[PDB]
Amino acid sequence: YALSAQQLLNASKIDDIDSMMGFERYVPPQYNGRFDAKDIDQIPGRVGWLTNMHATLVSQETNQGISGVDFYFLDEEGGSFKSTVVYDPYFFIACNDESRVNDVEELVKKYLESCLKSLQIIRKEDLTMDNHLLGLQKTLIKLSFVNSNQLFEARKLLRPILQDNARNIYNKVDAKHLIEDIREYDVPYHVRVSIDKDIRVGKWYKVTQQGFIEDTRKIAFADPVVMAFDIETTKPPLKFPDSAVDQIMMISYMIDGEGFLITNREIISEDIEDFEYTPKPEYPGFFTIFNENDEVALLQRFFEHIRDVRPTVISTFNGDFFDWPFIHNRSKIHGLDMFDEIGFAPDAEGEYKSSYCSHMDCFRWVKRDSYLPQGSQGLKAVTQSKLGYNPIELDPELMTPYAFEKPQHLSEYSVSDAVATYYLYMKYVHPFIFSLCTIIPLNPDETLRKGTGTLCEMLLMVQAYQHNILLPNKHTDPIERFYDGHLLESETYVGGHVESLEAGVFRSDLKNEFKIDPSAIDELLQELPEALKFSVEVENKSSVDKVTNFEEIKNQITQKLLELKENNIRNELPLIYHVDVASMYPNIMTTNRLQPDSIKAERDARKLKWAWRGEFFPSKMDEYNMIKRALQNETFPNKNKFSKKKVLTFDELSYADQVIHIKKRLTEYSRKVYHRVKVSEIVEREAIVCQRENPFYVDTVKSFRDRRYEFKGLAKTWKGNLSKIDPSDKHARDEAKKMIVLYDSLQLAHKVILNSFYGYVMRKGSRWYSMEMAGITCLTGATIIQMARALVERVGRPLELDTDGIWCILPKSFPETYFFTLENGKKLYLSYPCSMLNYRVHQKFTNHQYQELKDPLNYIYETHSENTIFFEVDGPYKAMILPSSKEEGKGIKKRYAVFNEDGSLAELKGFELKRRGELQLIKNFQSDIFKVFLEGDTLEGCYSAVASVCNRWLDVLDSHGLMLEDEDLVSLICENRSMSKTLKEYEGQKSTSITTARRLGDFLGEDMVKDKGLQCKYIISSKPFNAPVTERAIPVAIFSADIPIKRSFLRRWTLDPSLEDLDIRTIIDWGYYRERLGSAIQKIITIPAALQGVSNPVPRVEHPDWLKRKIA
DNA sequence: TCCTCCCCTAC
DNA sequence: TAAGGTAGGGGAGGA
Ligand SMILES: Nc1ccn([C@H]2C[C@H](O)[C@@H](COP(=O)(O)OP(=O)(O)OP(=O)(O)O)O2)c(=O)n1
Ligand SMILES: [Ca+2]
Ligand SMILES: [Ca+2]
Ligand SMILES: [Ca+2]
Ligand SMILES: [Ca+2]
Ligand code: NA
Repeated sequence: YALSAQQLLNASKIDDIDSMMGFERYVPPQYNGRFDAKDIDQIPGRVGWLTNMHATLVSQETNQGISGVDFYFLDEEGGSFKSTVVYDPYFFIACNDESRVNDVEELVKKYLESCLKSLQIIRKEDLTMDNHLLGLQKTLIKLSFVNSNQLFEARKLLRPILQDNARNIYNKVDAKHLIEDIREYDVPYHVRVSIDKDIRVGKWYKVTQQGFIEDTRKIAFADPVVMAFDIETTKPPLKFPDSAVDQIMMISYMIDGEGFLITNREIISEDIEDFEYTPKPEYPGFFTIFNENDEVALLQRFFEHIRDVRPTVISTFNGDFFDWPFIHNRSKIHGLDMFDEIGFAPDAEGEYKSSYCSHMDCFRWVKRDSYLPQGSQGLKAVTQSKLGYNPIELDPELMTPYAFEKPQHLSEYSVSDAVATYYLYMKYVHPFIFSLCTIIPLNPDETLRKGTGTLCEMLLMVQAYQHNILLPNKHTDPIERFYDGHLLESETYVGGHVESLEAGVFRSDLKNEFKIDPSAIDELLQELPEALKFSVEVENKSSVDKVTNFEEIKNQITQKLLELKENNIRNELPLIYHVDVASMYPNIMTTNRLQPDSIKAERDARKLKWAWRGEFFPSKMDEYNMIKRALQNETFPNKNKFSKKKVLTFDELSYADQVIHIKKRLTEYSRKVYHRVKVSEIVEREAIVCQRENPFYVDTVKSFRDRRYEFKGLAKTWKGNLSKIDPSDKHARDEAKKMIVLYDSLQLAHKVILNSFYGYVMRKGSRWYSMEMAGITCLTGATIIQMARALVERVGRPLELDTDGIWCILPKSFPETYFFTLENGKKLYLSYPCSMLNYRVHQKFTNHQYQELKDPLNYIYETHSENTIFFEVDGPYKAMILPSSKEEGKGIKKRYAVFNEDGSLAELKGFELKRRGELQLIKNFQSDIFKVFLEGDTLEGCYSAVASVCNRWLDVLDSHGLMLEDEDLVSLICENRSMSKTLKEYEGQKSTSITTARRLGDFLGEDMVKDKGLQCKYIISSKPFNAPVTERAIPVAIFSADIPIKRSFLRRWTLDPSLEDLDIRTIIDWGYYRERLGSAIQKIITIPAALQGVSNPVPRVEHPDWLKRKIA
């Protein structure tokens, strides 16, 4: 009430912004006809490309706003407009008693009186309901409203009634007790409109008086006006900038391929000149300069320029977190209004959004969709990886000084950030997101930023809606859970399977010893015919009938196999192969028809197992019960500072908070008495997957899988292509290489979303929660990969295994690739080691119970066999190096290096080199070391070459760093560690990051550690002696402080007052670093060297005793 | 020697 | 207030 006044004032303000920027609210010509989408052209109205959409309140051309959505269009004529749909918000009440429905209808029609606009009886399929497969629907009351405000009040009015639900004791029930639950009450409005109306951003539409008519003719988006900007500010030495005090010394940016720079000459010592920055032909960048007087000349110039070009997309890089908020503040102090200026402002999440223009923050794409590791999510590494060139770097601390000192080069660097950001946006973020919008009921701002789980839920809501299925409410996690009287600390299911089986060096040129099992060779022979058939019909989708050389090929293989049976002990060059199941979990789901609503609790079939794993306290109910009364006797603080009541009973805390104390009180009691905090126990469990249920969920997974397989296909064609034709150099292909990066990126950017269909069943607030399904997917996978390993174990050596992949060696004698010939001359490709696995998967893991609706009207189901699980193969490779543990008998999982034959790095997994932070010495040393495994011409020769490098590095550290320039040394010895939260939120915890952060607070001021995500860069020191490692962490920033400053703290931290030497060398605990460098040499070189019968190739690093002992 | 925390990778 | 999952390496503390 009365707050519609607000939004209509605001909605109105937006309407003026939209008009300023070129979106006049357009209304289609009146027409009362019966148009056929066939004849769209005949119909009066405007054709536009939908580029955006937002919820707004609208004035009646009582007196309260009407809710609707503004849809932002670009038209075929290079213009823009916005059209508005209105649509009453709604949600449902569901009831226990089907019979008394009109009863409740009358109650609420009056009880809600004040806010209700309409009311109605509708029917939706509820999968929670018995025999809905026979056609039975749940009956609901559709509650509609004039605006979302009114809808919220209705919820407020039913809150009471709902909780209450959940006289003459010697005893026609009241209409209140029948209201069991409301439904679809938390669907965001604009989503509600996009789904029901079936409108998507990114699609073409003719706006007519009937509604939006999709023009399926138009292929290709329209070309919005894209601007990308990056700002540079003044920093203090060693500190973060402050919008409070510091100035925007420049603002570089691009607009449809044309650079601009805006300098603030109150900082820039000279009028900068127009210049060309063009990292590559594909990326031309000529800039124009707007040297401006002070801060505000630049600001206003910026805004004027936005207004001028009217951009629908403004892109940045972490602009939400830094760039925008800066600008905003510098705008206020200069007394400008940014909202009035260009119509941008922060939303409820502190993120900066406009109405007419999307703010595409590329960092969001990198974080979520790039599949890059966090250590490579900076604009430089992103640029290197995704753009293929080396961006300009500049030490942050020099950016201010160079403003005066070397201005033009500072300006050169700034345009680089923009060129990167702009072409990263246009080449990756733009197509991906906007295409994503064509299937997801979100606008670009949201399609870029929502969790992938949320992207999945949206898709599933469409699918459920269009099938007339009623949405389950969001799941809420339970307060506490028990197992055998024990309070469960945590519980889950056993995930994927991971094995480290062999360490060492493996090269296509160094023979390896094989111990083949003739038995296994037998089986492959007996299977061969049916397997070869499988490859043709299934893997390639043909018939053996059209096959020319099915028989030649069968013996080529057979000969080699037989040879291996007799000659089963051999010694030859290895084929270094990798096999990996394509979209494993999604295909396990779609194969077994796994979906949350198919898991029935005995009522009311495919039995599949999973493995539950609980982590519980050793204590029991009595001890649990005992602990509570003790806790009932205490006081706690009132969380809600909106009350003057400061002290709270235990029973007054939420059940939620209660359980926290109980846990932390019971954890200690457990410790003293039992005397462990957790017990873990694994229980095999079984579940029933009904095979006839509405497959709307699993169908959605299938649709999105197929969407990714295509990208995965042609990205294999261009990999396919490259290898032959364009590998002849000279060439500007190069282009083939550029296709692959772009497709593998698209297929990869789908990968996390796809696999989130699996994770979604486990997410908080999931509408489709099922732990059973998630467990079943994982146990099936574990079973499949262990079957594969067991086979390879017998015809080669598996080196490492993770969830759905095996790295292995096979003997060169093992049959590999062949081609089937057709009557048509076309050739079908076969990789026997792959297809040999796949035939076996399908023999054992096929779903023979898969059912489907052939006849919906007659409810007739047909049964058939489903299986879409396939290993695919890559390689063979030139080399794979695998680390080994320091602890005996244990290995290292999820770490290795693989090299192509052309000598390039195929894959680096897991190592510190790739990780964010870590000790830089180790990163560099690892960078150095791996390629050296490609040398020597014997095994021990290989370790020889690799040791030499080890020794140069040991030297540097034994040498106490005397060999190293000061600027180089300070780089190598740094360790960078990200604090995930803020220092304060760690209280009672000891870490090198904490200490460093602490000290970085005093040296520079608590303004340094205010925010989250602080990068603590530190060294270890010898002094104070004896002090635990977490105590000797020193902020590298000190050695850049002016001397008097460095003294006090060095003195303060070293805990020795006398000291007056300030060389970083005097400080460093070299014994620390020699040792961390030694552990790496051990795991990566010497200990793997051992396991292959090679004496310690780096004797300056001594074996572990246990490994010495094993020597004898 | 083991567990536990945290960050960040691998699936 | 919005929010996919589990398995693992390894540094560092302490039971
Ligand atoms: N971000 C990820 C990566 C993987 N997985 C789970 C589900 C995957 O199916 C399984 C296998 O990992 P892959 O990396 O092998 O994933 P796919 O098999 O799904 O991908 P590809 O088609 O590249 O083989 O692990 C996951 O849940 N989330
Ligand atoms: Ca920036
Ligand atoms: Ca896979
Ligand atoms: Ca894999
Ligand atoms: Ca671990
Ligand atoms: Na390692």
